[PDB]
Amino acid sequence: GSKKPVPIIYCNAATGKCQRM
Amino acid sequence: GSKKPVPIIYCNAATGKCQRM
Repeated sequence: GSKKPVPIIYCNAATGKCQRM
Repeated sequence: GSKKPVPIIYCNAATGKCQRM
């Protein structure tokens, strides 16, 4: 537990996109 | 069964973002 701004995120396997919004 | 360009997507509950890459 260090950072939890948004419960919903979009981080898929090693791809060109990974994080939350 | 109509369109499946990317196996990975990022569509969360009713939010300001939903789709695939």
